Amino acid sequence: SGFRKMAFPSGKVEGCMVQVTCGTTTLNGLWLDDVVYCPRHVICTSEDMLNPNYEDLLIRKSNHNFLVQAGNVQLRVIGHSMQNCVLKLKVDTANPKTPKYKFVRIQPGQTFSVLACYNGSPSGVYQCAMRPNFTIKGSFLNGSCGSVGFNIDYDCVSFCYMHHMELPTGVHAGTDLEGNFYGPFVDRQTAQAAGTDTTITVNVLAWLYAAVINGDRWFLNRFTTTLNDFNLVAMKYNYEPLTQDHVDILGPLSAQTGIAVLDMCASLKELLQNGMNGRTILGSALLEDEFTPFDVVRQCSGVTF
Amino acid sequence: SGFRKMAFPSGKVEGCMVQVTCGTTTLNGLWLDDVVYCPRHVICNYEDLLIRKSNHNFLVQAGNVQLRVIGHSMQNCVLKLKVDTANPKTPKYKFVRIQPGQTFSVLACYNGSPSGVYQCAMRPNFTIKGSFLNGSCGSVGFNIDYDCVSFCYMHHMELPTGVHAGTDLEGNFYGPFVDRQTAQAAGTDTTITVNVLAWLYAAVINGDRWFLNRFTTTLNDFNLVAMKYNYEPLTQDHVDILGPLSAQTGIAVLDMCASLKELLQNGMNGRTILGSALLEDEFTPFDVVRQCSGVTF
Ligand SMILES: O=C(Cc1cccc(Cl)c1)Nc1cncc2ncccc12
Ligand SMILES: [Cl-]
Repeated sequence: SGFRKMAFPSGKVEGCMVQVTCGTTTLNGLWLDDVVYCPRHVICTSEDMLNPNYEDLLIRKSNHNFLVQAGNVQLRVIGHSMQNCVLKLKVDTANPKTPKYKFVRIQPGQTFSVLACYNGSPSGVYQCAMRPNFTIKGSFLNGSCGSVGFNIDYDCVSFCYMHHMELPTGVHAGTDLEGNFYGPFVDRQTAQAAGTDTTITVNVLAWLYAAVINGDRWFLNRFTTTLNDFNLVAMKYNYEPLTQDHVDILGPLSAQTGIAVLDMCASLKELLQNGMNGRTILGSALLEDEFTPFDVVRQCSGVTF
Repeated sequence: SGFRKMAFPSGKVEGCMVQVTCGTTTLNGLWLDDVVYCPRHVICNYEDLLIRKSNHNFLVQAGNVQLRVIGHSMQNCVLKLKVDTANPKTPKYKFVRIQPGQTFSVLACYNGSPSGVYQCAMRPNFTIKGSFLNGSCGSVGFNIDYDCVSFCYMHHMELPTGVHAGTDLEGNFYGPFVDRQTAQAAGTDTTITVNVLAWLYAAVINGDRWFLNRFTTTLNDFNLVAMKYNYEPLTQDHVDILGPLSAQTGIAVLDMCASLKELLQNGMNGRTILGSALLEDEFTPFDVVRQCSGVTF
């Protein structure tokens, strides 16, 4: 029993964290085999950030301008190349601690663990989700750029995020490990603002099924709804539209608890209308949207209480 | 910016997790040097049950390697299995006993394999609100101070309300619990006042000031009010401990106590603090300072 926001064990990722220095800028890099991946803005000054021409800044650099430090050991840079918004530093030593890994690009609503690092040293691990507006609500201070997001289903680490910047509202933006930004963001100090955020409906539904599995049913009702009527109501509370894919994805949790997806939708509609009335669901007074259907199946027991 | 429930990086602890099997029971063990520590209920008068076991009855597995048990002894509610191989991944460590209100990271394991890491606090009623399933026994709680791992908790059991109970690494239970199937219940819990205050300072640091007011209270008047909402008493030590956060924000501890009093008697009025509609008590003053400064390990 119990339901916590749980992160993946961070060991396989800790053994890949390095410090990258270029001039006066110091940030984090990910050392996999003989390559160190880091945000390309490490080559910029704060002045450059308004309208940087990365190709022009990079051509002026030599391998010995990039200082890479793995623990107390200096790695020698033997090559460099840019791929989208990520700099790839070829080093003379392969990381002996390189785990089995893949680079995966995630979709909004997907969750992942973040290993927050400063000066190539890990300080903490937390769980978070890619918001529908392509930002993440993280906990990052200056020097955290280059920190990575990942999942470790089975023994393979799936890297899905690298931290690049903080937006004026305090939310965070970054790229996949191929350097493509999530959202319409640029690694430029331009007027950039996160779009209006919405609640991840399929995740709230999954968390309501997790509550039923852990023994709580106070929020259920005798009503059902059509998918269209549910979406007309949900959009009014800034909830993401629920698609037939989401309904299909919630199938296993529906069969385990005996509550049809559109019946759980009717209960969600009622929660939005009435609030919680001094009650909590899984120790929370708000409807939680940072647990996917896959996370619920992984954390909860297979026997409904 | 940002304020998340953050756990310590778990790598140094992952390299110590092993699987311990005795008869039909399989649970987790902590392998430090040539000793494997695990709940003594794996042998299930524990000395009478233990005397009947031989070294070869305990099957210990570290990854895909079988460790040979060469000795065994009991210390309170923990079994210590002497093995023939020292763990090459043993980190710098200490066994520390924590106090209620203190927080720690839990590396949840099943079959000697780590599956997740989360942060939690020792409740005033000595239980923890964790997330564990069958097979999680032997999972450990820890803090990291510089490069040294301080092991503070080993999981033993789940109580009827879904909360968890366990021991320090010397086998002494936290709380009035015993390791056996009997009628045991967690006592009435209370809110960790010094932690709620620390989290209110974290909100001010992150730009949330709607709850601040011009008022201040005495420590005695604050405790008379707090006792009525099942909040732990606030001591002069707690006030002293909150000193650094008070100096950083410019809000005196008794000034923040007056804001907490208004929140208890009036609620949040449809508002949130750090994305929460409840007053959060699982961040210590040290956790707030560490996360709002970036200390590394
Ligand atoms: O935002 C930046 C650097 C930057 C500036 C302009 C554009 C780009 Cl792509 C990157 N660094 C930070 C990251 N996360 C969190 C922070 N918190 C405070 C200060 C700085 C932080
Ligand atoms: Cl995805």
